[PDB]
Amino acid sequence: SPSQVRQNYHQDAEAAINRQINLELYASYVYLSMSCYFDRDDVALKNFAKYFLHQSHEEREHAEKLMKLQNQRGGRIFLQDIKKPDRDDWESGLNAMECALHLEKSVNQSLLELHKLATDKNDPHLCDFIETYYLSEQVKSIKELGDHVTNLRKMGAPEAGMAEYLFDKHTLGH
Amino acid sequence: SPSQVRQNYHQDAEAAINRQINLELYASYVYLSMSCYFDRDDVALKNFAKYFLHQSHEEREHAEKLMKLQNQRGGRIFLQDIKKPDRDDWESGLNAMECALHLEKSVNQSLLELHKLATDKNDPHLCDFIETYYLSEQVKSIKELGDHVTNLRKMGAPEAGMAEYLFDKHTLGH
Amino acid sequence: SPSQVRQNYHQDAEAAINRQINLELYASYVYLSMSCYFDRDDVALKNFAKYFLHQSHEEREHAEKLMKLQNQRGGRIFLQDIKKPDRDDWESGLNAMECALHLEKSVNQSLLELHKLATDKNDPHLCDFIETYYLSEQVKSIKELGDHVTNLRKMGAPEAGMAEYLFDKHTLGH
Amino acid sequence: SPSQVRQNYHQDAEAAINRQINLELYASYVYLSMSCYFDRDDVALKNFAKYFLHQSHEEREHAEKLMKLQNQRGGRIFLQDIKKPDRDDWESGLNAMECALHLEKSVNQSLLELHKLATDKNDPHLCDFIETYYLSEQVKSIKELGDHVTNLRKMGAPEAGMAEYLFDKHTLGH
Amino acid sequence: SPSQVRQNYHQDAEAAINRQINLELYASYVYLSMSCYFDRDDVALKNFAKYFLHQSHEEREHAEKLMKLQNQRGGRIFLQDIKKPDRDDWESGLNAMECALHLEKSVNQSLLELHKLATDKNDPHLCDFIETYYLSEQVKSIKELGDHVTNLRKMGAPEAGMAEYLFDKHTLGH
Amino acid sequence: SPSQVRQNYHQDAEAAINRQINLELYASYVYLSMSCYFDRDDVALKNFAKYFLHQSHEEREHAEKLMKLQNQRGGRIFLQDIKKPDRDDWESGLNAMECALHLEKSVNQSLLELHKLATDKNDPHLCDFIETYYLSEQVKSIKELGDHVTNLRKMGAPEAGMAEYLFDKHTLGH
Ligand SMILES: [Fe+3]
Ligand SMILES: [Fe+3]
Repeated sequence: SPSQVRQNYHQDAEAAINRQINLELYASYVYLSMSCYFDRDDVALKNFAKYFLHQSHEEREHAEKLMKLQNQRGGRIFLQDIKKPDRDDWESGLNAMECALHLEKSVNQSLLELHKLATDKNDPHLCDFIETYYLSEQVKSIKELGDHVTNLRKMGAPEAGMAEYLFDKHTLGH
Repeated sequence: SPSQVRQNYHQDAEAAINRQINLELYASYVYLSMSCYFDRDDVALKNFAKYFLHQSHEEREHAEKLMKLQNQRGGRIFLQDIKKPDRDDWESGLNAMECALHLEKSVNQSLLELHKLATDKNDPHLCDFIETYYLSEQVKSIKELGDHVTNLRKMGAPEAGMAEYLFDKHTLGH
Repeated sequence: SPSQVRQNYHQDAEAAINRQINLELYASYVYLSMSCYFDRDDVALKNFAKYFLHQSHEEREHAEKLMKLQNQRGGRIFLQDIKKPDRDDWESGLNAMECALHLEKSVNQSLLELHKLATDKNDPHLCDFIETYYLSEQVKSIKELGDHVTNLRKMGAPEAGMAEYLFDKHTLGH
Repeated sequence: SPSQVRQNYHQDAEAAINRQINLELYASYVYLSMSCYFDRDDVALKNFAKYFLHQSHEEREHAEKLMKLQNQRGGRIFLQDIKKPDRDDWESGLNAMECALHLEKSVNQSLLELHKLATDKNDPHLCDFIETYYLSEQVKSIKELGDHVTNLRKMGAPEAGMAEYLFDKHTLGH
Repeated sequence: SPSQVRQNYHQDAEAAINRQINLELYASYVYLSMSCYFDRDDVALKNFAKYFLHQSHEEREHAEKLMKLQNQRGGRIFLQDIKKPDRDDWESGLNAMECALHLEKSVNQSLLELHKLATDKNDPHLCDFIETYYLSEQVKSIKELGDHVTNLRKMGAPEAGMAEYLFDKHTLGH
Repeated sequence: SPSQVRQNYHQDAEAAINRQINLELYASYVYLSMSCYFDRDDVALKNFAKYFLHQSHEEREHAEKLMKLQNQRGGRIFLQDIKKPDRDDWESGLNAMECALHLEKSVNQSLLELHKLATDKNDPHLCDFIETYYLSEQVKSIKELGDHVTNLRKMGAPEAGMAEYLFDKHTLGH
């Protein structure tokens, strides 16, 4: 008994969207963990905390958009446990940005695998949806984090103690 | 003697666009028939009539956009008879929404076949055009009609006489 | 079992309105064909295309108003195939205007026959409706097209190559 | 080595806040599941979906405020897996509201246990924080859901098919 | 040692972008040459000069966007000599428009080859980027130039001495 | 057969303007190369990239003004290959500013040679044109770059890793 709206939507695509939803929610939770770390008294980097909180909310919005897609196409959302982040302590501004870069590239890889699946199942609506709302956004986010990692490294973070402070004010404070 | 503008535009694609134009015009005419039915004195559901008239005008706009595409790419528009709708009497609000759902899925299937052809002929401009302006719009329309059918069925239409009346006011009147 | 609203509405009038609806929809489709022709790359007369697209939408509005009339008076709308226009290629600006003039006079003749029928069946509401919304509009459209044909002919269209270009800009561009 | 800011903040309170954070995030995820269910084509109750999405975002805000508290008082946030909701299918508007009521009372009970702990450890700042931002908000939410359950039951939900439809429009649409 | 941001970006794609950059810069330089020609005292067609100067600046913007893409994806921009246009004297308004049409179709062909390469290397971000910002823009530009060539030819350019003058004022002056 | 407008315009001056046009276009291309380098992920200095992109567009404007001059005076523009910049990698903020300083002084020297030629051929309009729009602009640009080089050197660039970062924000970000 398929959904009345369902058309040219393979079960593999439905399953892969459900996995992507979980990954985006996981990414949101990792960013929330990072945001919390920079709000600690012994870290105290507000704009780092604000940056990662913004990323957290963006990743949640990405998850909710996939949920909308799933229902649009007549698929059924099956939620799974959102696993806790790998770390509680993210060590430094630089380390968190490096971990964020690793995370975004892992999310991007999953989306490329999802696109590949959509192309293989001749699902052009899903292909377009991924292209329009996800792939371009990932490339921009990966580039931005790459830029942030570069600058922090050059400034001498984390050993140079004014590096992450001034980066917080100049880059992330504007 | 090809058009001066023509480039990477297969004759099969040109022919398939001409068929799509006819189908969109047909869809416009079906919706106009529905709109007329709900303006009858013995049916008298104004917001149903307004809904389907809006759909009629949207389907015409879709046809005219395909005509623009055809001329853009150097193809030549060949018009065919717009066949009369299958029915004059659409029975009920629910039945019309169900018939509209069937129609939109038939239009969507044709667009997916058109996309498939464009992919096979390595015509990425045409692929993108279909993706951007048609596929996303169909999925939204199919979902919307699916929602409308669900609600009307649940409310008890058409046997429950206040179902289509209140649906006209609450869903289609806002 | 006549409609509850039906009064002094002969079956011949009902049938003749249904024929007029089809003719107005046909006229809309002819004008759309013309509009498409002037959007071709090898014709490229934008204001000609805009003019005939406007006429197309006006003829559709005329058809929808007749549909409203039919339902107002308790008649039942029976739709027929909208036949394809006689031509795909309309040759020139002048030729299209001449064909448009022929079309409008054919539509006007049908309306005069419809009025005659309404007078014969002592249907003054229908008479007035045709007089108010159709006959005056046709006479104006016929005169306008007559004017356009005259000017284009005088300017030397279609052989004089700047005739239709400058007519597009001066008459139809304002 | 306690935090420099830490004062009159027991380790049991720190641990209990971390548990409350997880519960609020869980509650957010349950509400997101509900919101998704009412966006299904075969359920199609938009204002139910909007209601529960709002609740989801509120519960997340509650979690983030506890995280702020934890860092304010010098405690350390330890995140745990956000467990998947008990259900994917929430059956009906009424059932979801009943499940939401059960959830909010479970969250409220945890907060009362958290307050009890704060009182036992003579932590008046934490007591006040829970009183100010949580207890009053829970009582209001529990009352609101109680009201919603009552109305839906009285209207005849879920068997009366117009009950949840009209409740969606009148109560949740305003 | 690949770029930190680089992901699913083939070396062939990187090389092909660098070639496209050069071609867009070349196209900018051809249009600048045309613009200069119509600013000559013995040609003196200001709106032709303004038209081609606008095209020149658009082609430069296209080149700079490809440069942004290259850096976004972690590729490295390698610039080459921007070759001088084939001509200094562009003869006439019509001839320049015909040469512009030839140029745009050559640029479009290169972009289609670039898309083909991106599809072959399963690079959907690059595919989408080309589709979104380039292919649609080329088709529009090719159509526009096709229209301009048609009108000028019909008006009798370049032999009819008022053709290019009036085309400058009516088409390119508005 | 000289141009109808040509008066007191030596062929040597005409030739020297054509060379200056090429040099200004070359300078534009060098600055574009620099701008691209600072948009790299492993360099990531946005205001450096914006600075040099602004310089690129200014040098193009200078070239187009010389083209206008050439046509004003009845000379004929003969375009040559715009040679690729000497480097792809500009190493550092400081190095690029030093290379920019060298470039501007080379452009200025060419303009002084062009002025000398104009004085020798008793061409006061050309002398004034160079004086008004070029010489004053070069001196200002050379001074500005001199200032930038000084500050960066003093701050400890490129070895001091916060030098180019903070210079990007304070000097080039305002
Ligand atoms: Fe009501
Ligand atoms: Fe500073």
